[PDB]
Formats: sequence, C-alpha cells, structure tokens
Amino acid sequence: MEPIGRSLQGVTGRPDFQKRLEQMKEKVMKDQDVQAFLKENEEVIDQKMIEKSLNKLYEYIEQSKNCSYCSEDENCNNLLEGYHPKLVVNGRSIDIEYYECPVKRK
Ligand SMILES: [Zn+2]
Repeated sequence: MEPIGRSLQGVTGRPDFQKRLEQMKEKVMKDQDVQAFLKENEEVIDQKMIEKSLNKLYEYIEQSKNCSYCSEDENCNNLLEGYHPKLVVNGRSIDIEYYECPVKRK
C-alpha cells in the first residue's frame, strides 16, 4: 500500500523544452488523422518511433491537412499544392509523403 520505489518523481532536468515536448507529445496524440494512422500501422510503429518522428508527426498536423485544389482556403500556404500530406513508416522513422488530391479525379 506504501510504494517505497515511487516512480512519481520528477527529474530535476525540466527546461521549457520539456514543456514543448509534453505539449507536442499530447498534440500529436490529439489529432484525428494521427489516430487513424497510428492504428493503421500500429503493428509496425513503436512508441519510441513516435517520439523519434515527433517532429514529423507534429509538423504533419500543424500544416494544411487539405489543399486549395479542393478547398477555397486561400489562406493556407501550400507549396506541394494539389496534394495532401500522409504519414508513412520508412524503416525506423515516420515520414510525410504527399498523395495527389482525389478531387483532381472526377
Ligand atoms: Zn485537396
């Protein structure tokens, strides 16, 4: 009833960096596309892979999920316009590839 080795002990190393870290960590695990991709490739992806590819997954959700080739969102700065970003597992790292907007097909 009395855990002698309580793991609830914060390491003294906690700069504002960790505040970003925990924020983005949650933010990534808060996006709907991420949920779908996670379970899609959960057999391949590991927890650590997520934290390693954190930057990618966070940049993924932060950018335009859609594209102006379909949406009238002119306020979204897209350079890979005509495409949409999707996550892909490449070895031990998760990358962001663009697939062509299906709206190009009628
Ligand atoms: Zn589109």
